[PDB]
Amino acid sequence: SQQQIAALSESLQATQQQLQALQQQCYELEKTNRLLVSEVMTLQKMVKAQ
Amino acid sequence: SQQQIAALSESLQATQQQLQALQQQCYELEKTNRLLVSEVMTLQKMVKAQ
Amino acid sequence: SQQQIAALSESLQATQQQLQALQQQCYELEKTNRLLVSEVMTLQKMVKAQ
Repeated sequence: SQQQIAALSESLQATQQQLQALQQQCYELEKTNRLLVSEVMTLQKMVKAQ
Repeated sequence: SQQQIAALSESLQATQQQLQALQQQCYELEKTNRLLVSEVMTLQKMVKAQ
Repeated sequence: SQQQIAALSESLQATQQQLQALQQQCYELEKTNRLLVSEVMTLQKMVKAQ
């Protein structure tokens, strides 16, 4: 029926929006991981200087 | 009709559950990264202050 | 209608495929995280012994 189709269509829409937000979280994680690489390397350099 | 819609509804319920697990996984990585950033910045300060 | 049903089925399958992609991305982000955790632990020891 139309009511069943709309309910599934809305539930799928809610899921698809949650997945786009997760995709963004992943990108942000990739970013933080890179910044940490950099700060860890900085720390490594400084420990090595003494 | 209904039984196809039911099938898809049930399939979506599975995808939505996997999606919750992934959200939780990313939350745990975000937490870890907060801890690492805090640590690394403190340790940098410590080494510099020697 | 059957066309609405087929359209939802395709949409669901697309969402599921993307979710799988994200899952595998998250597996790589976890591995990187693990590396960083190890490296930071190592530095933490050293700095404490400085």
